[PDB]
Amino acid sequence: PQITLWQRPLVTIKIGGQLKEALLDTGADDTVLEEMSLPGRWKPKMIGGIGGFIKVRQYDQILIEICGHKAIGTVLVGPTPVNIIGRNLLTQIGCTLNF
Amino acid sequence: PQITLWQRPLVTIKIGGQLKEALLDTGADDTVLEEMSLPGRWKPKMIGGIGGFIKVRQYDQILIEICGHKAIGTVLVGPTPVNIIGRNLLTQIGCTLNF
Ligand SMILES: CC[C@H](C)[C@H](NC(=O)[C@H](OCc1ccccc1)[C@H](O)[C@@H](O)[C@@H](OCc1ccccc1)C(=O)N[C@H](C(=O)NC)[C@@H](C)CC)C(=O)NC
Repeated sequence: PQITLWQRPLVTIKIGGQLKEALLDTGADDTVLEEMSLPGRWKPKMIGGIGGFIKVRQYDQILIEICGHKAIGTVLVGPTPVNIIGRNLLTQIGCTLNF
Repeated sequence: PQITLWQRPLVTIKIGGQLKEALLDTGADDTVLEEMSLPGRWKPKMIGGIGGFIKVRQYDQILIEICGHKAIGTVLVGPTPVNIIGRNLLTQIGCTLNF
């Protein structure tokens, strides 16, 4: 589809059998979701944005469905105020910026 | 043009007669640039991101050229890690997300 930017580009995602709302973020290198449980082993990681850094847990090879499109990649979980779909996953669904 | 996201969507912008590099960020409501000198009076604003909030100076009706497209709008200046072109200006140049 074609998403305009008059409003925040929020979409529905499916992860771990759960439905959630997330922001398509071209400014994010990584994908980070609010605190939740995921299977497998995780590694600690510090990610920084506007405001500073936060500590998150890194899970690899996680399957996520974005607007019906399946994608696989690293998903970080932590105290983020909003679920963010970053470039590592946006590329897998063929997302591009156009103007 | 069409910009893929395998790399950060960095573009060249022109403001105050100077060239700078900035990130096309669909996850940002506002446009924030690194510390610099702009004309006129400014108003205060607090903006929040991943690691918390930062204080910035708000300037209105600022001329900024993005990839050759001229836009005139609100620009924030503060301790941001990178120059960010947010939705307020992305809509002015007709930018959309597609997949
Ligand atoms: C998952 C974050 C990721 C690890 C990080 N990227 C960023 O922080 C991006 O910023 C560019 C950036 C790029 C590189 C280093 C630092 C900063 C991002 O798109 C922000 O812009 C945007 O974050 C999503 C968000 C939306 C609403 C509320 C809170 C957060 C955000 O903070 N939006 C604010 C917002 O819209 N708040 C409502 C806005 C005012 C900031 C200009 C990164 O890639 N680090 C290397």
